[PDB]
Amino acid sequence: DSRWEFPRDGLVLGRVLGSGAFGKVVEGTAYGLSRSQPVMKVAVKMLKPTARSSEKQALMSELKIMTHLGPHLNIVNLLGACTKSGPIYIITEYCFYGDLVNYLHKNRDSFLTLLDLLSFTYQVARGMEFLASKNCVHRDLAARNVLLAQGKIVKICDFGLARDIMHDSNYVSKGSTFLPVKWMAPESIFDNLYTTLSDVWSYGILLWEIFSLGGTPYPGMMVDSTFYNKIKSGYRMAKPDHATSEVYEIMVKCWNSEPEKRPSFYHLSEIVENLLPGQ
Ligand SMILES: Cc1ccc(NC(=O)c2ccc(CN3CCN(C)CC3)cc2)cc1Nc1nccc(-c2cccnc2)n1
Repeated sequence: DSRWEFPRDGLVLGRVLGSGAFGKVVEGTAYGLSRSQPVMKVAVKMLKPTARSSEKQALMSELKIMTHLGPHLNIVNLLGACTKSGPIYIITEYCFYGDLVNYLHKNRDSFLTLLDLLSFTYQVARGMEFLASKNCVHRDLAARNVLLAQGKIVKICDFGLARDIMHDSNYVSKGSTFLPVKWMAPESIFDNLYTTLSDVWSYGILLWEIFSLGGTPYPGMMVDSTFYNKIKSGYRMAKPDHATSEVYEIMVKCWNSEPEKRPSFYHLSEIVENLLPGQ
């Protein structure tokens, strides 16, 4: 679709927001991208000189997925792309608060309120519901892949090539790659099965991050055969400090050993809605 093409001369590139071995996301300003706001801040994803054909394909593939998914309030939204006479650029909206983990850390003292945490929980479920409805499996759902926009609107994202998986402790080496094992369903780690149901397990881990104000899952527990054995044995985390007992129950239901026993994202949205004063 060429409806998304944006002239390169209308895009000003700024500071780096995220970077990996082969890709990066940078801050930007787009002129004429919008009739309403002719001077608009944006985020731009692009390859680095170090990248090869395999990565170029991946970026193009990512853009296709993005063009194909429709827009949703809770997914970072595509605004345009630069695909001619140059390296590909994917342009999205800019999220004022940045990633959720850093935001939560910055706000421990203010704690931002518990209702805010519940809203985040509700919004993520709605975004995931949207992705699931499109038969799209995320595979890396975590607070580090949740952005927060103005008005405290969560925006689910996937850094992808823009994440240094090799130097990030959250990702563990496996079969010539690194995986966020502490966030993955057992059937994913051990049986290479990825489904909307395995995303639900990650969502549970995400809720633990939210209600620990950005703590590390399985704190002090390194990833090894013992950790793997504990997970397979049905071991689950304790309740984080700021979680209520209903929020903890939700996490536990997301961590069921049997994927079919996990609630749907649509169901999760309704259960969380029942915890909110607002109807
Ligand atoms: C600029 C850009 C380009 C592409 C994307 N793409 C995605 O966020 C994304 C989300 C979901 C999918 C779906 N996909 C399904 C298949 N599985 C395996 C992967 C996920 C794909 C891409 C985001 C962005 N935006 C982005 N990315 C990282 C950080 C920021 C950012 C950072 C700070 C402040 N404001 C914005 N902004």
